[PDB]
Amino acid sequence: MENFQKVEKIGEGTYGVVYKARNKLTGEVVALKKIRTEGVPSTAIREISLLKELNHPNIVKLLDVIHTENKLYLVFEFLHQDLKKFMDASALTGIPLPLIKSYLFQLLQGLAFCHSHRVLHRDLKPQNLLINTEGAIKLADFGLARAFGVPVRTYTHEVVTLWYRAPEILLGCKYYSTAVDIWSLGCIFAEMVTRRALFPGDSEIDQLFRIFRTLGTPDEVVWPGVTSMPDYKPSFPKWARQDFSKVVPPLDEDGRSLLSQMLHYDPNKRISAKAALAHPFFQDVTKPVPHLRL
Ligand SMILES: Nc1nc(NC2CCCCC2)sc1C(=O)c1cccnc1
Repeated sequence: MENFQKVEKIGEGTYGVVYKARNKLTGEVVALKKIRTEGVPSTAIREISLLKELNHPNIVKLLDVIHTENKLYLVFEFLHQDLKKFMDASALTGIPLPLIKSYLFQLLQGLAFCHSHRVLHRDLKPQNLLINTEGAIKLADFGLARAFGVPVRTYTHEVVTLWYRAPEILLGCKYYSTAVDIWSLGCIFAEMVTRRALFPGDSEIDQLFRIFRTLGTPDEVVWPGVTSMPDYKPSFPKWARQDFSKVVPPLDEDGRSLLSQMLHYDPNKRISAKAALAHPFFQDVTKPVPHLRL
């Protein structure tokens, strides 16, 4: 804008573009996101003003919300790296387990807070998880799937990642619960551990089937109500479940146990962020500093 000097493009979302920018005045360096319209639905404009009050050490702070000229600009505190780039940078050696554990622990604290305040993230992915030199990791880019309804995509079109999407969303459940964020985090935890996306689907059905091939095609026994889901088809192939020992080696039993609870098919059986924080896997959690090359 006129009060911000754009340093560079931080990212191109399907719904908005993100810039690293300096407040010509406060001298502060921030992440500026301009959102796409007739005047942007006020229904969200009030929903956004809510996230502004949602402050926690593991949630990227929303500093300012500026509504003007058909554009909505979200001003966020700036962090230097995201988890996707960090994992790519650590692919050769892998992120040390104590750091993986610290990150998972902090993200769960962030979610327990969001969830206790009736706020769902809805689109957790490594790219939306920001880290700094002090060992913190923060939830970013929350709601963008509840504002502009269900539009086409984006200008020149960009492929949305389905890899972290919960099965109930893929099966057409219209009402997401806090459980979809736990699922996404479980997928991310597995990914930090194996250094490979857990369910790299390239279509909604391929995403769903990759989940079924690994966790077994769900049925009424493991997921009461699943065969009544909107997009469920009796014709889905029936795959047996694989052993977690094979899915996230060499993760220890404490980790595999927590992961299995984060990946339960039934949203109602899936562990809550709060309960996950009490899992034995975090008995020896610490806060290591990552090796960040900026
Ligand atoms: N606060 C913040 N800092 C960023 N720094 C970036 C991180 C990657 C490397 C360059 C600096 S991105 C970002 C976001 O709020 C954000 C993130 C994803 C999607 N939409 C918004």
